[PDB]
Amino acid sequence: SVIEVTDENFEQEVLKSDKPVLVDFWAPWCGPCRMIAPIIEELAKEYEGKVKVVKVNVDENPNTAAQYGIRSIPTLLLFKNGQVVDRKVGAQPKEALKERIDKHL
Ligand SMILES: [Cl-]
Repeated sequence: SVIEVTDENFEQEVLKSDKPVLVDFWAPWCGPCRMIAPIIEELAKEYEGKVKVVKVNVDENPNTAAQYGIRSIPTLLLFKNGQVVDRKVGAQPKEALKERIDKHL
C-alpha cells in the first residue's frame, strides 16, 4: 500500500493528491533507509484513507531530489496539497513519526 514514485509521476501522485502525503526519499545502498522501510510500510496501513504514503528513489530520480533539496537519505517530507509542511531526515522510530505527522493533519 506504499506507492513507489518517480520523477515521471511525482506531480500527479504527490502534488495533486487529495490526501496529505508522506514521502520517503531513499536509495538502494541505504542501511538506515532499509531500517525504516517496514516502518514506512506499517504507516501506510495505519494511515490508510487519511494519509498517502510514497517512496522516491533519489538515485534514479535526481530531478525531484533537486527540486526539494534532498541533501541526505532517508529524508521524509510531509505534503499537504502541493506544498511541504514538515521535514525529517534520518531513520526515525515509528511512533515519533506518527507524532510528527499528526501535527499537520
Ligand atoms: Cl528502502
